Amino acid sequence: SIQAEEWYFGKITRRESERLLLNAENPRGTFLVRESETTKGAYCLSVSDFDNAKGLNVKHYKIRKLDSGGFYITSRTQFNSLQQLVAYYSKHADGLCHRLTTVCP
Ligand SMILES: O=P(O)(O)Oc1cccc2c1NCCC2
Repeated sequence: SIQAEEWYFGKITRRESERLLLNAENPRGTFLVRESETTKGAYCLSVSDFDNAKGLNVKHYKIRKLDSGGFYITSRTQFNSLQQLVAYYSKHADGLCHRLTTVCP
């Protein structure tokens, strides 16, 4: 159950996810997973980033779920579960702003 994962924040808004992540103590890749505000059946992975251009900022990626039972951000790289998707992105940045590092405090 995705609801038992400490990185799953359930039904919080995008603005609230930004408030939690825009903390100067958060290193790049600090993240959380929440329900999408407008897309029924999709989740959003919210991730903190940092560069000298923008400083501290937050990106949101849509995690799609297939009825066949697969989870993915890009259809070319799918996973059997949200847990496996999170594990994969903690090691590969691929197209994300940064690899996932720490669960949002
Ligand atoms: O849940 P939100 O606020 O991040 O709003 C969205 C609704 C649906 C999809 C997405 C949202 N924000 C941009 C990225 C994808």
